[PDB]
Amino acid sequence: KQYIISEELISEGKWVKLEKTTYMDPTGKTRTWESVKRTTRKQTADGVAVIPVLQRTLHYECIVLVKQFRPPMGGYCIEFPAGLIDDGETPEAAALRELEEETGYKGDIAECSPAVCMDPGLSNCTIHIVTVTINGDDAENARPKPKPGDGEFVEVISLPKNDLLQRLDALVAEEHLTVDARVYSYALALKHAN
Amino acid sequence: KQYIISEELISEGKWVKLEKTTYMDPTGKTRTWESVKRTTRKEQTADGVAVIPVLQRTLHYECIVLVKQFRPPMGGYCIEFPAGLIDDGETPEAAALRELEEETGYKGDIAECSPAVCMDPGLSNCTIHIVTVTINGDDAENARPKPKPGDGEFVEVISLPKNDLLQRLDALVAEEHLTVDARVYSYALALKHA
Ligand SMILES: CNc1ncccn1
Ligand SMILES: [Cl-]
Ligand SMILES: [Mg+2]
Ligand SMILES: [Mg+2]
Ligand SMILES: [Mg+2]
Ligand SMILES: [Mg+2]
Repeated sequence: KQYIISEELISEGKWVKLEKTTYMDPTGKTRTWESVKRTTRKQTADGVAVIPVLQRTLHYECIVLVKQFRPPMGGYCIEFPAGLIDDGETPEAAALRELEEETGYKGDIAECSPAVCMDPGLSNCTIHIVTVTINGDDAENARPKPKPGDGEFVEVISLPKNDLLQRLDALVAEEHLTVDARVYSYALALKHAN
Repeated sequence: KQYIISEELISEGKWVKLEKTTYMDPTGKTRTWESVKRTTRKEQTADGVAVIPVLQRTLHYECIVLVKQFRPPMGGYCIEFPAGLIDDGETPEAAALRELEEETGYKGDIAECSPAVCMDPGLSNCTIHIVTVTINGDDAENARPKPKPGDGEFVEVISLPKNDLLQRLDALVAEEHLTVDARVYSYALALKHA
């Protein structure tokens, strides 16, 4: 019933462009929308986010998170490890790669979502969410070696899964970080379960 | 260590603007970024709210209430938590309850309210509060509820058992061409992973 009529470029950077979308509303009336897209999509999705489940025996199961300065935010954010999927990379491989570069952990794929939207009232950005377990007891994850890209500077934060939401709230109150919305959602559902 | 040096307006619509962001990296080097912001954000603590609406009824499994809308930036229909921007001088809780009733017809009761969390912090500064709300589906007010949506709003309500959220979302992805929001998918995965 609704669909896109045309997309007018307003402005195009190296990474991000702004368009004005014309669309047919369900009443038969033409309407416009200001839309953001990345200029880098190729790929099933722009990116991947990894839910990394750090499993070490006789320890609480942890969820591995990253903290970075996010220039659009103008401060530091706590997020699942993530990046853009390389041209002709699979989502699963972007996930393991990004997870390694950002945290140094070597993990195994548990499952992989379809492409899901990040902020669909604003942008077309999508990601695959990739659940990955990390055998914290293998020698390769003993002193995990984070190999960041150029211009990435990432702190690694492992929080117990069974207390994640309370832990995140503690971090925000005590540290002025912003928690990612997907991370916060995950944490909520851990509490809302059962 | 890192911080914003300056912010240069590249392009401004009625709703979104693109900015060139200059910042100090942790080595001491000046770098730039292409940042998106909304033009609508006054003194609200976040741009918007997303509502996690738990529909509770005697001798029913709990249901998560979701909305399906056409999203111009995506060129298609998306399944998402009920959500809208926070009006000037409105609290996140009021906005959450208002949007939920507007988009679904349900009158909920506040349960909890997150801090401001970031939507896509590598791309935008956009933030929401995620507001958890319980819906007493035994109250007569919530029996045959009508969405009273705004101008340009055309929303379908979809209620899914919390206990089978992830598969029910998958079954919808398999049946039509549509995208699940990443916050919704994160929540559904954590329900599974608990
Ligand atoms: C974020 N873009 C937007 N918002 C409202 C109406 C039109 N475009
Ligand atoms: Cl798992
Ligand atoms: Mg990254
Ligand atoms: Mg990286
Ligand atoms: Mg809305
Ligand atoms: Mg609305």
